[PDB]
Amino acid sequence: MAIAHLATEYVFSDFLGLRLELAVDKMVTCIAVGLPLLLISLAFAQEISIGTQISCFSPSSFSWRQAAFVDSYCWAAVQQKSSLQSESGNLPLWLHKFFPYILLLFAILLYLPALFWRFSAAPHLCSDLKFIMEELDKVYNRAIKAYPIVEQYLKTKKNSSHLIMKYISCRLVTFVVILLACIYLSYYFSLSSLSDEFLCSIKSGVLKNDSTIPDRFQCKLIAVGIFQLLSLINLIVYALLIPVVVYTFFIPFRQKTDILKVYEILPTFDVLHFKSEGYNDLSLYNLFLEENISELKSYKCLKVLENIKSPMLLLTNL
Amino acid sequence: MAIAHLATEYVFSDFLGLRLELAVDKMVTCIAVGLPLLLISLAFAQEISIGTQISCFSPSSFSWRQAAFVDSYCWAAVQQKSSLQSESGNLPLWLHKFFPYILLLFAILLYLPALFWRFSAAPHLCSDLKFIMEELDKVYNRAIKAYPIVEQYLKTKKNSSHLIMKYISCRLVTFVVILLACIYLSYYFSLSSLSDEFLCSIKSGVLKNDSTIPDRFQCKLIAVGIFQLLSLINLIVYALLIPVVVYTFFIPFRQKTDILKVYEILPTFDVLHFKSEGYNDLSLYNLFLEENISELKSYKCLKVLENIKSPMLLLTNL
Amino acid sequence: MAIAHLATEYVFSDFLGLRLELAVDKMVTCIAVGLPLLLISLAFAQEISIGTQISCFSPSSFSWRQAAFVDSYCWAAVQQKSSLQSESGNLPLWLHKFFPYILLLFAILLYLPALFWRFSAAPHLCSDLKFIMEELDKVYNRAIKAYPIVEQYLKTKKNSSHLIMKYISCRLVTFVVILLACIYLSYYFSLSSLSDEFLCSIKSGVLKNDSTIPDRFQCKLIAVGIFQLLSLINLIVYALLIPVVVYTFFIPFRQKTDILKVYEILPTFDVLHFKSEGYNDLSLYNLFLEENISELKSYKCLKVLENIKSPMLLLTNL
Amino acid sequence: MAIAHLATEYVFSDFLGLRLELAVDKMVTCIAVGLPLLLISLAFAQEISIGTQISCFSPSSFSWRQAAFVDSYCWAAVQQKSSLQSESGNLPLWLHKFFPYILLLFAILLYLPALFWRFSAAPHLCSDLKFIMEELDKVYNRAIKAYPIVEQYLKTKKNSSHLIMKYISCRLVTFVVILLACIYLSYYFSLSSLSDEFLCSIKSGVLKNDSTIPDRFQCKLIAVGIFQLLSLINLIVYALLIPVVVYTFFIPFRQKTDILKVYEILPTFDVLHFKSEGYNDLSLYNLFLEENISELKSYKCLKVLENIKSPMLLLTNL
Amino acid sequence: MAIAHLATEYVFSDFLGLRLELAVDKMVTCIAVGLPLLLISLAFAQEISIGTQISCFSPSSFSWRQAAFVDSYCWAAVQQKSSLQSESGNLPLWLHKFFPYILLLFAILLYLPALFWRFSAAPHLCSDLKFIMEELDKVYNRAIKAYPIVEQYLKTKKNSSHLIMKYISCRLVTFVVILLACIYLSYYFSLSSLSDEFLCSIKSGVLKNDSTIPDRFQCKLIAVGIFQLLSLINLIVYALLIPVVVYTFFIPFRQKTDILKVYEILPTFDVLHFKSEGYNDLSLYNLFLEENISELKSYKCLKVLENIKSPMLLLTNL
Amino acid sequence: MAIAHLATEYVFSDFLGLRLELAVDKMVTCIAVGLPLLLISLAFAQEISIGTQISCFSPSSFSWRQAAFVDSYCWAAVQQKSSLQSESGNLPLWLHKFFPYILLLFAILLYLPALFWRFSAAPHLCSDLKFIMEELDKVYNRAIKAYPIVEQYLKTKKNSSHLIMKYISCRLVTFVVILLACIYLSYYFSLSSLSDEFLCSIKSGVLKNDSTIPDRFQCKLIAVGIFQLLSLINLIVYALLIPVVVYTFFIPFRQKTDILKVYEILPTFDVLHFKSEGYNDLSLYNLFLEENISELKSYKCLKVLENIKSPMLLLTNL
Repeated sequence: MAIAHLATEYVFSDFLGLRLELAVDKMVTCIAVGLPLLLISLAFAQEISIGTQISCFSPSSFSWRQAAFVDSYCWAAVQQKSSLQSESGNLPLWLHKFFPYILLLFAILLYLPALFWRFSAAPHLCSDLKFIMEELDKVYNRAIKAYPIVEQYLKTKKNSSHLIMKYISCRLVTFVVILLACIYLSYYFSLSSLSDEFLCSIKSGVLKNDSTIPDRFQCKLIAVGIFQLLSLINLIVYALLIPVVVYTFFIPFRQKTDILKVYEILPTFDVLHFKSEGYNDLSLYNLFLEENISELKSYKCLKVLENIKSPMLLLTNL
Repeated sequence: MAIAHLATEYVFSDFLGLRLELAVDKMVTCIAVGLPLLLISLAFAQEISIGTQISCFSPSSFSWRQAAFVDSYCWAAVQQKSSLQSESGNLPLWLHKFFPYILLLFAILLYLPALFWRFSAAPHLCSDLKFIMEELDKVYNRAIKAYPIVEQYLKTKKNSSHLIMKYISCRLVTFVVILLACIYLSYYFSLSSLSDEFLCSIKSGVLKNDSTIPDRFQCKLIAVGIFQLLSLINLIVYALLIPVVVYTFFIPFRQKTDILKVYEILPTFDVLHFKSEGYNDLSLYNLFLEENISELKSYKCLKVLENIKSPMLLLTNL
Repeated sequence: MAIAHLATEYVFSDFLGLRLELAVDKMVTCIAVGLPLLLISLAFAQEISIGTQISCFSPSSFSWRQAAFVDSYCWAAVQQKSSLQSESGNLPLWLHKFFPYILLLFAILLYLPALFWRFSAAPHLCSDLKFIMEELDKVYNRAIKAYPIVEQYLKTKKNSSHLIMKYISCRLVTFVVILLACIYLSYYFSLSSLSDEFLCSIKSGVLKNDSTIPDRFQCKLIAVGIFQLLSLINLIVYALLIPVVVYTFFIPFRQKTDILKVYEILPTFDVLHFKSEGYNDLSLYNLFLEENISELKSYKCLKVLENIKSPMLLLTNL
Repeated sequence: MAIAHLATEYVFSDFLGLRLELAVDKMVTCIAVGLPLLLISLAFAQEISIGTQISCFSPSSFSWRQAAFVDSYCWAAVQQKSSLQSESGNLPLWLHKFFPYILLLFAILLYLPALFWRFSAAPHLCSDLKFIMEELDKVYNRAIKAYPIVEQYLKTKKNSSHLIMKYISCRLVTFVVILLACIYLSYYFSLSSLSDEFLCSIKSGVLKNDSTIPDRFQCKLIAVGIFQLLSLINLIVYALLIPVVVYTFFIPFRQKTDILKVYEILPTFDVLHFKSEGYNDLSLYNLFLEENISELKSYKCLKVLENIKSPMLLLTNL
Repeated sequence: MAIAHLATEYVFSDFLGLRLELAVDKMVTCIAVGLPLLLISLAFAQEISIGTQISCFSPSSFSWRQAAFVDSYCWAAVQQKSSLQSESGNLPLWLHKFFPYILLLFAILLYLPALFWRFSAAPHLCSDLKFIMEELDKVYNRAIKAYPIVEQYLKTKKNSSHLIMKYISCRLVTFVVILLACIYLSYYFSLSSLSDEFLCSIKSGVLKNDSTIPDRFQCKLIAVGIFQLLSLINLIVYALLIPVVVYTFFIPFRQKTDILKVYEILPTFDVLHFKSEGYNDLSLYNLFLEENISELKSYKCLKVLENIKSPMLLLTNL
Repeated sequence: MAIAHLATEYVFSDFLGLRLELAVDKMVTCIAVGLPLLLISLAFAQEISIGTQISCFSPSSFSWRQAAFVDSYCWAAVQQKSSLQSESGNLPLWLHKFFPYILLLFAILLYLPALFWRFSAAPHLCSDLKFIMEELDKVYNRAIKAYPIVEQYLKTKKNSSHLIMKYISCRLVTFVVILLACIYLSYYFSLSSLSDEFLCSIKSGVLKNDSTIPDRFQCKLIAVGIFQLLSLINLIVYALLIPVVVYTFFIPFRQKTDILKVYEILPTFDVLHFKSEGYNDLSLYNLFLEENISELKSYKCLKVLENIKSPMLLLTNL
C-alpha cells in the first residue's frame, strides 16, 4: 500500500482553463511542501520499522519491567534540566526530543500562506481573467464583423498597487519561513555532529533513597543520524529555491519584448508599450496575461500571423 | 499513509456561488477547530507510538504480570483521595489523568456552536441572497431596456434586529469556550511544571494484610511534555484569534465608504447612505452584501465604470 | 492485498487521443521508473517479512533487553568512524546503511524530469495538434466541396529550434541519472562480496569503564543479498534502455521517407519534402505528425488511399 | 476478507466494442498469468500464516536472541556459498532461497508481452475494423436503396505480411517463456525431491575464535513442500496451454469454409474465396472478420439470411 | 468488521433484464461456489483466531525456540514417508495437511466451467433474443396496424443441435466435479474418526547423533474437527443439488403445455406445436422463450389477453 | 471505524416507486436477521478482545509451550467421547463448542427464504403493479376526457391461488426456523448451568505412558456467559415476532372497509365489494394494492373527495 499510495498521493496527485496562479509558484510550493512531508512520513515509517529512539544501559539485575520503567524515566527525566546530563549542553539535546515535531510544524507553516493566498486572491483575478478573455472574444467577434476599455482598465492597474502588495508580502513570509527552516536545519545539523550521548540519573526522592540504583546511566540518542541526514537533503533544495523567488521580481528587465505588441497587430489595439518601470498591478496583469495566453488559442494564431508578419483569409481561416 | 492522508485531507477538505457564512469566520472556525483536532490526533498518534502514559517502580520480586497488576492497580488507585499521594496536591494530578479527554471535549465544544449556526442561519439568508442578486439582474434587465423594493426590503432589515442577536450571541459563546480553553490551559500549564511524580500504595485490605508489599511506590506522569508543548501552541494562536471576533463588531468605524454608493451609480438607486450609527440587521445584510458581491460579476463592471467615473456603450459592452 | 494491489495499481493501472508526450517515452519512463519502485516496494515488503537488517553477537550474560540495547548501540555506533571497525573499509559499509534509501532517491530522481517536462511541453503542442487536426478537416471540407499555412507554419519550425532543445536536454539528464544509477550499482555490487562483516565496540566512556563488556563484537549486514539481487536485475534492463534514447536522436537517417509524401496525395499540398538534415523543430513536428497520425481516421483513409494509389468516389466513400 | 476479496477481485476484474485483441488469447493470458499470481499470493498468504521458512538447531545454552542471531546468520551465511555445506550440492539449494522470487519474476515476465502488444497492435486494427463494419452498413444502406474497396484493401493484405509477423513473433516469445517456466519447474522439481537439508557453521573469524560454538548445525528448508505442490499444479496447466498456441497457426487447414461466403450472398460482394493457403495478412483479417462478426448485429441477420438460403422481404424484415 | 463485508460480499452481492444464462443455474452456481468459499474463508478466519494445527510435545528442557524448531521440523517431517510414523496410514494423514488447500481448489474448479460458459454462449443468444423480442414488437406494430420467420428460424433450431450440446456437457462436468467433491469428502470423512495422531522423530543424521533427543514424539492434528464439520454441511447441500441438474434435462415430459400456444392466440402466429420429443435446439429456445418471457411486458399482456380468452379494444388497451 | 461502520451499515443498508415486497415483512425480516448478525459481530469483537474460550490448569512444572500444547490438546481432545469428562453429561458441552457456529448458521438460514422469494415473486407482481397503476392513469385520462378489465383480471385472481400459496409457504418455513431457533436457544440457555466445568485427560498412548502427567485437569468454558446472555436477548424479541406472521393471515376480519370502495367513487367502477372470505389471490392483490397506492396521488385526492363526500372542478383541480 504505502509506497504505491505515496506514488498516487505524492507522485501522481496534481491537486496537492483559467489559471489563478502561475504554475511554478504552485510547483515550487508543491515541491517545497511535498519533500518534508515525504521526509516526515518516511521518518515516521522508519519509526514503525525500527521502534524507538533512545536507550540507557541498565544492569542485568534490573527486571524486565524495571528496565522499561527506568528507560521511560530517563526518557521522562529529559524534561528536567537537573536530572540528565551531557557536557554537549542539555537544552539543545532537550530540543532534540522536540526536534521531530518541529519538522512537522515547519511543513505545516509553509502550507499556511498557500491556503490563505488561495482564498485571498482567487475571486478578484478570475473575474478579471474571464473579463479579459471575453474582451478578446469580442475583438474576435469584431474580426467576425470584418474605447480600449481593458487598456483603460489596465491604466487603472498602473495606478493601482493594492492587491499586488498582498501577493509580494505573501512571497516574503513563506521565504522567511524557508530561511528560518534552512537556518534551523543548519543550527541543528551543526550540533547534531556530536550530541549523541547523555547520562541519566533516576534518583528522585525514593529512587534517591534506593541504594541499589547506580548514580548515573550512559545513554544515547539514536534517530540523530536520520535527523542529520534528512535535514541536509531538504536544505540543499531550499537553498536553490530562494533564488526562484527572486525571478518573480525581476519583471522590468525581463520585459524585453511585450505581450501587448502581439495584440498591437490587432486594429482593435493600441500603443500599449506598458513597460512597468514603476512597478504596478499592470506588471501582475502582464504576467498573468501570458500565463492565461497559454490557454488562448487565437494568440497562437496571432503568433502565426506574427510569424507571417515575421490577411483576412488567414483571419477567416482562424 | 495517515500523515499523507491527513495532510491531503487538510488540503482537500474545503467542506470543513452564494455564501451563507463569511469566509474568514468559517476559516477562523476551520482553523480554530482544526488545530486542536490535529493536536489531539497527533497526541493520539503519539499514544500509538509510545504505548502508555505512566509507571510506578516495581520490586524485581514481583512477576512482570504481578508488576503489571500493580501498575494498573495504581493507575486505578488514582481515583481515591487516600490511595496515591504527591505533596504537589493530588486532585489536579487526578485531573491530569482526566486532562487528555477534556482536550477532546474542548474540540467538540467549539464545534457545537458552528453546527447549530449552520442550521440556524443558512435558510433565511440564502433566500434573501438569491432574491437580492435577482434584483440586480432585474436592474440589469432594466439596463437591457435601456419602487426601491429591495431598499424597502432593506428598511425592513433596519427595523429588524432579530437575526443579529442570533449571530452575535453565537460568536460570544464560542469565544467564551475559547477563553476557558485558554484559561484552562493556563491553569494547567503553570502547575504542570512540578506535578510530575507521585507515590502509590496498593494496600487494599488484603493487600493491606500482605506483609510483603512495601508501603509506597514512586510513580510518574509521562505524557505531560506532550501536554505542555501542545497546550502552548494552541493557546498562542487563540490569544490572537480573540481580536478577530472584535473586528466583526467594529462596523460603523469600518463604514468609511459604502457598498450602496457603488449601487448609487445605478439610476435604479436612491439614498442608501445608511451609516449604521445605530445597528440593524441591515448592517449584517451589508456585510453579506459585499461578501456575496465577490460573486457578482457586474459589480466589477460597476467598479470599472466607477473607475471610468473616477456610458451606454460600456453598459452595452457588459 | 499487496500482490493484487501491486498488480492492479502498478502493473495494470495507467495512472502512471492527442499525444502531448510520446507514448514510447512514457512507456520507457513508466516501465523504467516502475521497475525500481516495484523493487523498492519488494525490498520494503521483505523488510516487513524479515524484520531487521543487522546483528552483533552478545554474551548470554546480557539480558535480551541489554542485547537489544547493545545492538541498537552498534547500529547507532555505525555513524561514527572510530566506534565500529571492519578492515574491508568502513565508509562503504557505512554507505551500505545509507544504500537502501538512495535507491528510493534514485526512483524519485527519475520522476522529476518527467513531471517537469509534462508541465512545460504539453500545452503548446495541444494547440498545434488540434490546429493541424482541423487543417485536415478543412482539406476534408475542400474534398466535400469537390496558402499552405501549416507548411508556412512548418517552415517557421524549420527556422525555429527553441522548444526542441528543451526536450533533448531533458532526455540527457534522465539518461545521466540512469548512468549514475547503473554506475552506482556497479560500484556497490563489485565491492559487495565481503563488505558485510564488521566489528562493534560500545565502549563509550562509561561503557568504556565497564570491564564486563568485551572489547569488540562480531557483526554482519544481512540485507545485502537483496541488494545484490535487486541491483543486478534493474541494471541489466537499464543498460538496454540507454540505446532507446539513441533512437530518438537518429531522426534524419531514420527519415528515409517523409510522412508528408502521404499528404502529397492531397492536391492541397506542396513540396514538403521536409527532411531535417539540419535539425529543427520540424523534425519534432515530423515525429508528432506521424505520432498523431495514429489518431487521424482520415489519414488512415489517406493511408488506405496510398494503398489505393499503390478517385472522387473513393473520397465520397470516405 | 482476503480469500473472498481476492477470489471475487480475480473473477470480476475483467480488465485483468471492437475486439482489438483476441478474447481467448486474453483468456489464455488471464488464466496463464492469473494462476501463478494467485499461487504467489497464496504462498505469501501462507508466509503470513507460517512466519518463516528455515531453521538450524541451536543448543539450549544459547540465548533466544543468540539463537535468532545464529539462525539469521545462517540464513545470511547462505549467500557465501563457501560458508555453508550440504553434500546434496549447495548451489541449487542456494538457488532454493532465490526460487520463490523468481516465481514472481516469471509471472511478471508473461505480463510484459501482453501490455506491449496492447499498445503496439490495437490502433491499427481499430481503424481497419471500424471502417469495415461501416462498409457493411453502407451495403446495408444500399439494401435500403433496394469497387470492392475493402477487397482491394484485402488484396493488399494478401500481398502484405508486415503487421501479422508482429503478432506471431509475440506469441512464440511468451510461449517460449512458458516453456522455460515449465522447464525451470521441471529442473527444480526433480532435485527438489531430496534437497532438504544443509549444515551451517557460524565461525566468522571471531566466531571462529569462539570455542563454545559447535562446528556445524543441522538445518533444513521448510517451504519446499509448498514449492513442490504449487509448481506441479501450474506446470500441468501450462503443459496443456502449449497446444493452445499451436491452434492459432493452423488457420488454412482450419479454413475449410469461408466467412466471406456469407457475404457472398450480398450482391455487393464478389469472389472473395480468400483461403490464405499462402500465409498473409488476409488470414489475420479472416480471423478478425469472424471475431468482429461476433460484434456485427447484421451478420447474425445474414446468418438468418443464410439460414433462409439454407429476399426483399428479408431486407424488409431486416 | 469483515462480517459486514462478508454480508455484502457473499450475502448481498448479485453479480457473483434478459437472461443469457439461467438465473437458477446462476443461483445454483452462486450457492454451490459460495458456500465452500464461505466455509473456507470462515475456517481461515478461525485459523487466524486460534493459530496453528499441530504440535508434538517435548521435554521441557528444550527451549521454546527449540520447541518451535522441533514442531516446524515435524511439520516439515510430514513431507516424507520415513520421517514420521502413524499406524493409521501415513499418506492420508499426509493428505490431511494437503486437505484444506484442495478445498479451495474444489471451489475454484467449480467456477471454471461457469466463467468459460459466460464467454462462449452469451453473445449468440443475445442476438437471437433481440431478434425474437423485436419480432413481438413487430406483432405489437402489427397490432397497431390493426412468413413465419421465427418459425422458419425455429425449424432450423429443430434441425440444429450444435450449441445445446455445448451447454449439456458443461453441466455434467461441473456435476462430476461436485460428485468428486462429494466422494472426496466421503473418503476423507469416514477415515477421519481416528486419523488424528502421529509420531515424530527429528533424528536427521546429525540430530540422529544427538542422544538427548528421545526416539519419538507423540503428536496430533488439530484442524480435523473443522474439516469434519465443514465437509458434512456442504456435502448435504450438494447431495440435494445433483437432482437439480436432472430437472434441466426433463424437458419433454415437462413440456405438457406449450408456450407457443400462448403465441398461437396471435393471428400472426402458426401451428408451432413444437414439443421437442426429439431433443433439439428448439428445447433450448423454448426454455429461453419462457425465461425471456419473464421480461417481456406484452407477453403478460398476452397472458391478460389469454386470461380474457380463459378484442381490438383489448389490443388497443394493450 | 467498526462501531460507526456497523451501526451505519446496519441502519442504512435499506436495500436489505413500485413495492414488490411488503415493507413490514421486509423490515421485520431485515430487522430480525440483523439482530443475530449484530450479536454474532459482537461475539467476534469480544473474542478478538478476549482471545481463547477455554482453559485447563496445568502444573507450573510444565513448560509454557507444553502447557500451551496441553490446552490446545484438550481443546482438540474435546472431539472424543472418552477424552474429557464432566459428569453434567459431555455431549451438550461438546455441542457448546459447536454452538457459536450454529448461531451463524441460524442467521444464514433466515436469509435463505428472503433471497429466494425476492427472485421468485418480484417480476410477476411488477408487471401486474405497473399494469394496475396504468389502469388508473387511463381512468385519469378518462377524467381528462371529462370493460373493468382489471376487475375481470381480479376475478381471475379470485379464481387463482397459485402464486399466493408460494408466499404463504415461505412465511411458515422462516417462522419454523424462528421456532427452532427459539427452541434451540431455550434448550441451551436452560441447560447452561454449571456445565462450564469439565476435566481433561491427555493420555494419548505415549502420554498414556508418560508418568509425569496427572490423570486429569480441571477446565472451564468461559464464553458461555456471553452465549447465554446473547441467547436471551434475541429470543425474547423473536417470541414477539411470531405474532407478526399471524396478522398477515387475518385478512377477511381485517377487511372491514375496502380500498376498492375508494375507487367506487370513480364512475369508472362497478361491483368490487371483493371481500375474500374465500382466500384468493385477490386478497394478495388488495394488500399490495394499498401498499402501492401509497405512491398514487389520486387515491389521496379521492380521499379528499371522500372527505367532501363525508365535482368536476375538483377533478380538474387534481
